[PDB]
Amino acid sequence: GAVLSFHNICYRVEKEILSNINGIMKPGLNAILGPTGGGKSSLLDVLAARKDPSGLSGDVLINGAPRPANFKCNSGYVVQDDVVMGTLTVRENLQFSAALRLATTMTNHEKNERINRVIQELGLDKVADSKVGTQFIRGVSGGERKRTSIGMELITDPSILFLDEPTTGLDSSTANAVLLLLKRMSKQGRTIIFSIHQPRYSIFKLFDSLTLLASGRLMFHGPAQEALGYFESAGYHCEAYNNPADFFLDIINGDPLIEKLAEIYVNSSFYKETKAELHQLSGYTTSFCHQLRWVSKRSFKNLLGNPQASIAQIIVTVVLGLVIGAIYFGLKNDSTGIQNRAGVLFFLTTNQCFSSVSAVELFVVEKKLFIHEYISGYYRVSSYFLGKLLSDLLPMRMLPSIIFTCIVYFMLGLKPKADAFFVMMFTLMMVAYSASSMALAIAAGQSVVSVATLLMTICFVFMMIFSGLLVNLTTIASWLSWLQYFSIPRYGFTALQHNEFLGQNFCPGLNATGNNPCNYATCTGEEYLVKQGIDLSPWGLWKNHVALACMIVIFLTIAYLKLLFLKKY
Amino acid sequence: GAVLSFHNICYRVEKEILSNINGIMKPGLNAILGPTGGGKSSLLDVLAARKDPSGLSGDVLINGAPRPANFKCNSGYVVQDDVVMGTLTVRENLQFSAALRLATTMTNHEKNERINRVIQELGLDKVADSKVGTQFIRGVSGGERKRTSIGMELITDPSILFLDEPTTGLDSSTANAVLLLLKRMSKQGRTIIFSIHQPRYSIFKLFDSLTLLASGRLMFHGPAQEALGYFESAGYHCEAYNNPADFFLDIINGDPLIEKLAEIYVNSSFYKETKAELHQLSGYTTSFCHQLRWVSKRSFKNLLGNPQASIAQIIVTVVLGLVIGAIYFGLKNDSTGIQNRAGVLFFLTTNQCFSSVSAVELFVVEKKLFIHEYISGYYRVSSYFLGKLLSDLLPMRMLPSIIFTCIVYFMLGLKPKADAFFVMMFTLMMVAYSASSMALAIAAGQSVVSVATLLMTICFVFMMIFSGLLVNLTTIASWLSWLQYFSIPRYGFTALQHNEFLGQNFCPGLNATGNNPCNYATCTGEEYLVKQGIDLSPWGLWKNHVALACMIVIFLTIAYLKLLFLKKY
Ligand SMILES: COc1cc2c(cc1OC)CN(CCc1ccc(NC(=O)c3cc(OC)c(OC)cc3NC(=O)c3cnc4ccccc4c3)cc1)CC2
Ligand SMILES: Nc1ncnc2c1ncn2[C@@H]1O[C@H](COP(=O)(O)OP(=O)(O)OP(=O)(O)O)[C@@H](O)[C@H]1O
Ligand SMILES: Nc1ncnc2c1ncn2[C@@H]1O[C@H](COP(=O)(O)OP(=O)(O)OP(=O)(O)O)[C@@H](O)[C@H]1O
Ligand SMILES: CC(C)CCC[C@@H](C)[C@H]1CC[C@H]2[C@@H]3CC=C4C[C@@H](O)CC[C@]4(C)[C@H]3CC[C@]12C
Ligand SMILES: CC(C)CCC[C@@H](C)[C@H]1CC[C@H]2[C@@H]3CC=C4C[C@@H](O)CC[C@]4(C)[C@H]3CC[C@]12C
Repeated sequence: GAVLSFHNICYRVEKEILSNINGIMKPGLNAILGPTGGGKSSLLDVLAARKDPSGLSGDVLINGAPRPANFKCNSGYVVQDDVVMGTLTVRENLQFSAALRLATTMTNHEKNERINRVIQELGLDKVADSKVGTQFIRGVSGGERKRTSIGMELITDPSILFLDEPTTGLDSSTANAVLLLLKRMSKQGRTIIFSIHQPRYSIFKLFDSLTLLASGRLMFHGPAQEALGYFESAGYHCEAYNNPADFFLDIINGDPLIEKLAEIYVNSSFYKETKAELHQLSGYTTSFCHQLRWVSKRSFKNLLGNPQASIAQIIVTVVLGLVIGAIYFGLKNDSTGIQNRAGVLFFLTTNQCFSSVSAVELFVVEKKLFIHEYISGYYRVSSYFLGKLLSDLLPMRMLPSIIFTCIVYFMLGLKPKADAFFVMMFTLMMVAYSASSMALAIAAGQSVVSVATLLMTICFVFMMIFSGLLVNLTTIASWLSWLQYFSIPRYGFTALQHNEFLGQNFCPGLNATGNNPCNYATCTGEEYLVKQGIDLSPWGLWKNHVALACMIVIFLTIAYLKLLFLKKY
Repeated sequence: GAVLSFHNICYRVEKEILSNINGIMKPGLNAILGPTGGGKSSLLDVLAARKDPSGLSGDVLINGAPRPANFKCNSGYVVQDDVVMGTLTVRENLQFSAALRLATTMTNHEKNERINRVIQELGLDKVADSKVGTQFIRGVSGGERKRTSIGMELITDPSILFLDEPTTGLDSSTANAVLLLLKRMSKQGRTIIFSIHQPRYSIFKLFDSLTLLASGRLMFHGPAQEALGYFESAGYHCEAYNNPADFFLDIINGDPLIEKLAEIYVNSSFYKETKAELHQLSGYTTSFCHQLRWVSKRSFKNLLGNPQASIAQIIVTVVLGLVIGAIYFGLKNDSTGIQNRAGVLFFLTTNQCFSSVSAVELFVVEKKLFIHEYISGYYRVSSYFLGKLLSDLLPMRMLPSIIFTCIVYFMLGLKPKADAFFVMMFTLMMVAYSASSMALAIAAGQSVVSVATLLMTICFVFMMIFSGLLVNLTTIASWLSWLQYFSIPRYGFTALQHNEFLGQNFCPGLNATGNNPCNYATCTGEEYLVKQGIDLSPWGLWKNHVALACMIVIFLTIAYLKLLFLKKY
């Protein structure tokens, strides 16, 4: 089997969370234990290479050789809080893990067989076709979600398996079942390493090695059955009916003292034996397209499975379209035509911009999962980015524009030509994409959403002021005019105006015989446009669209760089 | 001491969470134990009268007499999740509790002495002058927050003290310290009643009575020390090094069975003895002004202590004011004057309306605390409502209007008279108050905020469309025009227009010699107003303000009725 032998570890983050730690984790159900403040999860990550190598200051050595570069890929790790996708079926999650982790050369049949074997081992065949739990509804119980995570890691038939708090939040019976399962797995020769919180003695009866850590020091390392003898030799005695694990924790808590216990251990025989043994010992798979395909499939399944956001979006869009069609129904080429036309176009543009502050949740929600799967070697960050965009951002931002136009354009009696119709659709879509892209660039690489939302709203108000309606941009001062070139709504609104007002007459019965509209009348659309600053040449419309495209590219690239320079360790 | 003797309890919510429960809770450290699904907190609330009496179907009797009407006031209850105010100092929270609970007749000196005694008993004198923990920063540790809650309840020197999960989320040492404190309190003759989750044997060694509940049935009731003997007599045996509490939970879990255990208990000697004993036994302070003063003081201290919301509000308001002053600087009486003036007024109005969707959090956040203190008899709901409004809603909604006007009115070159200036200020304030009041009426009596926020935004968009700028209300159809009378921004915007445009000329160099402005020019403000539907008489402005006031009153009354008919039990 595998023999993971740490030695003289010291990790500096210059607070030193772990001071001096040596041991050997032979095959079996090895364990790590101690108070919450003690560096147990930290040590676990150190052994699994999930922590920045800079602070590390010791020699980790497996089976007599230094850790291979591909270690994380050939050794599983199970996070504390399950990251499985509730909106998917158990077998679907295992299938995703199998498809990306296992080699491409293998056939789909072999991978399906392996998945069946794993489900059989973990006893999940009952729920192999059930939802894993949206947490709005729970297709499976907590224990089965945990077993599913363990299965995802087990797909590649790992030799070394790390776990963090495998029994936390579970009921006593569920925890016992999980740990008995781990004991069965270890009997096969698989080295299991894990951390726990105040285990029961039925659980503690099953261990093969113990590692007790407090304030970053090694109180004990050796066979669990003999830990009680060691402490009793130290003088501390355990009354019956008291769980020995709690007894160790009491001894640590003093119910300073901790350094005294460390000194005792260094004087111990176990330490000498372990040190002698240590000195004796010292003596991507897949292509880009495949990753993109699979992550996009998973994202779309989640998108469908969670109907709240999508369905609410479509319904609100339709209702707004119908209401606006009723209110602005039958626009007239009279004194009030200009007001209503500009108003509706402004409203549509702002609705597209302000309805995209819900894109912050795209990457904020799935930060932990992305980090875990990137470290574990599932996929690159490029494939995650493009697949997630192509599955979530593209369709649900393209739809509202189509709904709005199809509903309003004919109820409102806007221009009857088709070239104008599709320009309206394209312009609204580009506004939505650019706004959502900006939201991504602002929200990417963040775990808190509120700050991002506030920032987006503030930015959008300051953009809205510089839209043509409220301010008459020709009037703004020169030292402030240049900010108008940073506004998405300005480009969209200007394009829509240039599409609609051109070739419209708003002075009925002028008769042009006196030929005097007083020069204060705004009797034509061209005149209104030039008075608002717009350009009547065909270049104006297309330059607005061009600017929107450039903003899209800029913001998406920023988001990618923010993900690629995120702290993943 | 006190002797709380329940008997033949049965509670129906017609799922019957509690089936049949009898016992006697003599003075000391009585306890309630069992699985999470078991009705332990439910039984606790039943005994403390925190549950609707309708479902209850048994006789609760204290010291031989039925529960007095003023029981909740003379018996403390400690909620699971601490409700203390982080933004206050420990002694301040205890002072608030002392001021409202203790009688008015007492002097302040006596109440201060009592507070000092309580702090001395609980050993909080060290942190008597420290912040209780915003959870952005923690002035005190979790154990001290818990001790503070217990002190708030202890102020009135209660005879009967109920607790719920006093050790959940605490560390082992902290939990032991808390329970040892409770043991010290009980040694003085105070009946303590509480519920716990998987206690340690060091804790379990301290009890005086035990009540084991599973699936709403009484597995055991008697001395804790003898529970192990009872179960061993039943046949189930406990291996050493196993916590007896976990042993009982295992027996319940089967590691149906539960009904079998209930049958055993009914056959037991303890049940017969308890039944015989039971049959033998059966054989506002303060004035309104005081409550208002104290709750308002606490609310203002919290408002100051948490600077995020307030300071961000002021800063954003100032920045917007300066930006708008720069952009619209020097309004001119030319063709573009009308556009810019209407735009800025519309923007200010909408900013006041849309910045008030942050008032939903006023009562949403503090629902649990309000319910707890109302049941416990601290204050009426009227005083809470008025004090909370008078402390939070009034000043922070009045300030932005003043900032906006003082900043913009002179940079923009609006009307130079003062009567107009103060009308602008008053109108903006009333808009803010009415909008916040509507948000309260929508959010009061809710624990989820997101739905309220979405509703508020939707309402405000539909209000905005019917503002005069985008739609030319004179044009809307008759069967839809009547909705314009439900819009706050319409009233505010109309009032501002009527204040500004009156007596303004927007056609420079007309010379009035030809006297022909083409009738399409809008050469005067009065003409613009009449074309938009407004009335030039003085009544229009004041009727808009009147409507806003009526909306304020309506919505506030609705909020009060929603709080007064909330489910507090
Ligand atoms: C610290 O400082 C501040 C903090 C906060 C606020 C204000 C502050 O300081 C002031 C107010 N927060 C409100 C959060 C929020 C989010 C989304 C919306 N929903 C739309 O905004 C909208 C949606 C449309 O369709 C869905 C639409 O279609 C036409 C037009 C829309 N909005 C406008 O037109 C408009 C105009 N002015 C505004 C001024 C301030 C805030 C929002 C404004 C919105 C509204 C409010 C919360 C925190
Ligand atoms: N990246 C980091 N930066 C600063 N301090 C850290 C970092 N990682 C760990 N620490 C410190 O190391 C100590 C050990 O924390 P540890 O990881 O053991 O938490 P834990 O509660 O034991 O984990 P678990 O959630 O499994 O119980 C903590 O006091 C923590 O402040
Ligand atoms: N108001 C209510 N309406 C419907 N069911 C209720 C209500 N109150 C309690 N119950 C039911 O009673 C059962 C007992 O819940 P209980 O109050 O014991 O929760 P608990 O987890 O034991 O409390 P704690 O948070 O202290 O652990 C639950 O199954 C719950 O569904
Ligand atoms: C880092 C962030 C702010 C990106 C900001 C990029 C903005 C300011 C840039 C991106 C592309 C740019 C546009 C590219 C093309 C043209 C056509 C030209 O004849 C007028 C300016 C105009 C319309 C530019 C305005 C400024 C612009 C929109
Ligand atoms: C229950 C909720 C919706 C409260 C809604 C109340 C609204 C619709 C009511 C409250 C007071 C009312 C106003 C009372 C007085 C006047 C003066 C009158 O010459 C024109 C109508 C006008 C301006 C009313 C319009 C409708 C109004 C604003």
